[PDB]
Amino acid sequence: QLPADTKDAKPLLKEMKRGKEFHVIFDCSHEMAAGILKQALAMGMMTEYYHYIFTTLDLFALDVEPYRYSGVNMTGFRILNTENTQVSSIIEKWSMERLQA
Amino acid sequence: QLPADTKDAKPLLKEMKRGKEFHVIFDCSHEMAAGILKQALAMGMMTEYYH
Repeated sequence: QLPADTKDAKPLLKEMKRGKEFHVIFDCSHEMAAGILKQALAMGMMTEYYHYIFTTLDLFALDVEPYRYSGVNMTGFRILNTENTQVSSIIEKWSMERLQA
Repeated sequence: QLPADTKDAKPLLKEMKRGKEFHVIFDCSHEMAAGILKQALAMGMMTEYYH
């Protein structure tokens, strides 16, 4: 379990490195899924050994630039049908409604 | 040798990961020593194996 009060998972991820746990299933929101990976990159846990399955359906909204060349095995689902031209046109119109954010 | 023109050592560090080279002696300045480590953290080479 992630810690309740703080948002620093260094005491959790150090117990996961020491116990040799290379296969992790995170049950988080995507606001906290980006928070663990910056605390898993500050530790030595973004290697080619680790596999991360994420329960959330908003993995596609992560800004994964630094984890892209590491060779990490991030996996997850997506229900948002971003392949259709008609569906992708509505999402482009959604970005033209959130200018002040 | 680090690349001359660019300051992106991704084609160098990928050949060092693939060749299993865990013991590296950098001959750099400290302005470029900080530049390699951000390009060694973007790859999976800041582990407990590397010296």
